[PDB]
Amino acid sequence: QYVRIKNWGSGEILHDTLHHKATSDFTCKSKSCLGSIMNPKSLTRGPRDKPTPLEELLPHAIEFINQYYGSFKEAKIEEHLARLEAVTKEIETTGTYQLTLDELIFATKMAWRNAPRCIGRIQWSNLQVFDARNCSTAQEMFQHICRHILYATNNGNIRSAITVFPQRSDGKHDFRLWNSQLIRYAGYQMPDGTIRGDAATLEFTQLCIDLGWKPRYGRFDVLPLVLQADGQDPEVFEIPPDLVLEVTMEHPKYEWFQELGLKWYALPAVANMLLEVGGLEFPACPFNGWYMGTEIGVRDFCDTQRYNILEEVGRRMGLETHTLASLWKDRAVTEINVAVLHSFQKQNVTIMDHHTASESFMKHMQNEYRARGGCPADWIWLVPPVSGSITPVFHQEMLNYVLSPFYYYQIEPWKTHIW
Amino acid sequence: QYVRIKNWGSGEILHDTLHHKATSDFTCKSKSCLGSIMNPKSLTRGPRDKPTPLEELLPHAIEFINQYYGSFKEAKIEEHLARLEAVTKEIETTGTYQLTLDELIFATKMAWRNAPRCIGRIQWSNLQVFDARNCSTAQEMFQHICRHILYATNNGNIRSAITVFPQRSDGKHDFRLWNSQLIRYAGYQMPDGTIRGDAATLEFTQLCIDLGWKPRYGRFDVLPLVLQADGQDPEVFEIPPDLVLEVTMEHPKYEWFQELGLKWYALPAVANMLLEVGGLEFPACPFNGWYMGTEIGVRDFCDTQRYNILEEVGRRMGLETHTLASLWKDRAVTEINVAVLHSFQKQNVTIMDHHTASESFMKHMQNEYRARGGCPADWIWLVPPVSGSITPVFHQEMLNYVLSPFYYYQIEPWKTHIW
Ligand code: HEM
Ligand code: HEM
Ligand SMILES: C[C@H](O)[C@H](O)[C@H]1CNc2nc(N)[nH]c(=O)c2N1
Ligand SMILES: C[C@H](O)[C@H](O)[C@H]1CNc2nc(N)[nH]c(=O)c2N1
Ligand SMILES: CC(=N)NCc1cccc(CN)c1
Ligand SMILES: CC(=N)NCc1cccc(CN)c1
Ligand SMILES: [Zn+2]
Repeated sequence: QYVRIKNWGSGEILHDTLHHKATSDFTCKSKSCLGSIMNPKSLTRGPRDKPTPLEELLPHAIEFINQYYGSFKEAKIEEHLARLEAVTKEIETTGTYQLTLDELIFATKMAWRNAPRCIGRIQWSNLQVFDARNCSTAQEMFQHICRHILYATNNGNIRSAITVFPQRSDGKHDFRLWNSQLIRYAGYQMPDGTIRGDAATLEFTQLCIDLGWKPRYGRFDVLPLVLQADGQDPEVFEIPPDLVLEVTMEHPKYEWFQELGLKWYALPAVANMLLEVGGLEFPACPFNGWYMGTEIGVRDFCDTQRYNILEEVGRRMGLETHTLASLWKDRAVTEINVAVLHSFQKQNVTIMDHHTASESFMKHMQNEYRARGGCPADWIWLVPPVSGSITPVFHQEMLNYVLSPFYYYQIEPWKTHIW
Repeated sequence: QYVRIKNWGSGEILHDTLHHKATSDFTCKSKSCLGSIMNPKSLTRGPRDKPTPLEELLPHAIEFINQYYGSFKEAKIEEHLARLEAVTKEIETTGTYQLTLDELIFATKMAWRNAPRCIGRIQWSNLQVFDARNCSTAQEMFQHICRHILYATNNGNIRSAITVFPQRSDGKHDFRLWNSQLIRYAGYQMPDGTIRGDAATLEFTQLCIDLGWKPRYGRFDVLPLVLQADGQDPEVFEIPPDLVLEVTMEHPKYEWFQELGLKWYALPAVANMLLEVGGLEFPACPFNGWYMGTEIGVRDFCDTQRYNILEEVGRRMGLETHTLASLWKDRAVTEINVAVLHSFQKQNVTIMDHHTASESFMKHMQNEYRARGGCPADWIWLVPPVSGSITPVFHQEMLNYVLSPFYYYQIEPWKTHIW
């Protein structure tokens, strides 16, 4: 039966029944709890060597088709049963099946809808889908991605979108983007042991250099796209600079902020996740939404392991940078968050502060419970990296479970790749 | 075997083997994750009607005795085996057993050490234990508690301490403190629907009033102690005002802060938890440590469901209180945190900011892994209510499991009490 869930802020109670559809086992054991693990196996969908067994696929495929046709207001039994039949025949005769464009569209929005770590799921229905299932080469990939970047960026007025490339067949011809994000900065380890740029991309930057890319050695050097089509080796493509919109950071009071020389790309596009639907797997389906301040202000700029700009901004504010209990870190990070939001608005690039994001997610969560009695939600990821208890999601209890469709992680392609 | 755990901040890896000793099942299922549940059953140890079965007790008792004697540098096999024998005989002849003072001391520090939601466990070894196992009446309880409060408060220089009252026998004569905390403010619902004081204590305040306590109707009215000795009904005792040390809040710049009329008790003492050790249960064992800024500054003052002073301090700062994206909440809460720390230091009352607390916990966690290969830790509770990613614990992966000794929650005494 349902699991009782409470919001200590409003005292409200919800009954989650949706979790009953969860699939395999999650992270945390039966007696241990592995909830703060970023990459648990229950969240990763690795490579394959052979096709998915008919016995497994068919059952899932039927399930999905039933889910799709079930989503309609006033059904279409005939079309429904018809579809189930066609899919069965297709698997018997081909060994797999093709989703109708409409079902793919439905599949991508549902998987988004079922992303427990996404705070912007209130937009799950507003998503542009580019069907690249016909793609054959890396060159065509690069072309599609470019269309995507251009469509999504929309001159600052960001639009959510996803590009679906060929589904995995035998797992021996997988289409993959070796990049973590469509657009990202490179990390160079200078001779003197000093890291320059985005430390998070040190290994990947090396990979690109290894694949022949010319390293410019700058704090903000956009990395090349490394595409892998039909199981083939990867090819490196520079991304047209005109296509990459960036926001230069500047604070509305501390005019010395510009003197830090900060900027960040406007498009947050995930490139390496796998889309699973009806037994089908899409190892290459780059998607994007718009930024939430804290991602850049808090994590990207202040993470000790990223650009780590917190002490500098601290000193530039003349704070007791050496008296930890002075709470200078609290003062600094907040101003850096104001610079990010302010600088994005100034330049007309869509962005949303964390307080507002949190509010909408609660609204969404309520709709999800009224709509289907549940909302897979990972509290650890949904609560903003700053102002935790000051946002309402912090006070909301939640259940995290893997449904289907879903967006899984994958093993880094350079590890599992036969050159 | 061990579970690999990583700290994304340092990239460091740890191997947790300690979880192997975990007992029953935790919160999160096999496929679902109930990690953000405050009161899961796996964390509560309710009432009993009969004694604990010999078959269960003996096994646990032996386990504990083995753990105790095992903790020594260069053992005492003779004393050890001797002790195991005496305890066995004692259970056979009495139906339970008594812990030596030393074992109780060891038991209380271990249970603290095994508290997954405690960020100050680096102090687990520094804890004063007051043995009240001989207590017979409520009056004697009240006396002990008073000694505790006086000892712990130590004129501002707070000292960690715990008072252990009689262990549960048949569960029909349980010693219980009906209070959530030794010292806490009352919550009154004014006629016009307006809450006054601490909203979190509305129900309990009513209970005290029902039991005859005279309601003064103020924002900061210290609640009476409601003691229950040997299964008897509860009796209400006013706490000697001289014994309750309080800090009046004031900001080191915004002199208008004093005009808010804020203060808070200096002693954070948990009163309603149950201590479990060697099959034994102690339903009444009030303990205390010292405050961590955010508890008061962030949660108590800013929780919408507590004193909710965030918009007031916002306006008093002349912030865009109506433009959520202005991040005024971020500015306000921080100043309220500075007032708390500043006001505590000013008056010489021990307190620790969250950044410093977080740092020490990491140090402790490292010691715990080197010492015993593990540290039961609940990430959701250990990460401060503000400046999440700015503190190192946010970036540390951790496993949460219930070991023994342990401090369990209990069912509210007024629900399970035969008057
Ligand atoms: C339109 C507004 C959107 C906003 C503001 C938003 C915001 C967020 C944030 C803050 C995160 C956390 C990222 C991190 O901390 O590294 C996240 C994660 C995620 N979002 Fe969204 N999102 C949006 C759109 C999308 C879209 C369109 C999709 C997919 C179709 C999506 C799928 C996900 C997934 C799967 C994650 C998990 C990423 C991971 O596990 O690494 N999001 N989102
Ligand atoms: C000496 C310094 C100490 C500090 C700074 C400290 C700090 C904390 C904090 C911040 C919490 C979270 C409370 C909340 O958010 O409601 C907590 C919880 C807890 N602490 Fe500590 N603590 C200390 C000492 C103690 C002592 C001495 C014990 C026991 C002997 C203890 C046992 C626990 C337990 C069991 C919890 C869980 C409370 C619950 O689940 O409601 N702590 N502590
Ligand atoms: C160890 C811990 O799981 C890890 O640091 C998590 C915490 N919460 C997070 N939340 C979001 N949105 N993004 C992250 O990368 C993380 N990191
Ligand atoms: C719903 C959620 O579990 C709840 O709000 C938790 C989150 N983390 C917490 N952390 C601490 N220290 N104290 C709390 O009361 C909470 N509340
Ligand atoms: C769409 C959005 N706002 N953010 C999702 C996201 C962007 C960049 C990196 C990561 C890390 N997985 C997630
Ligand atoms: C000892 C310490 N610093 N804090 C523990 C604590 C104090 C008051 C209330 C609660 C809520 N369970 C916990
Ligand atoms: Zn869990």
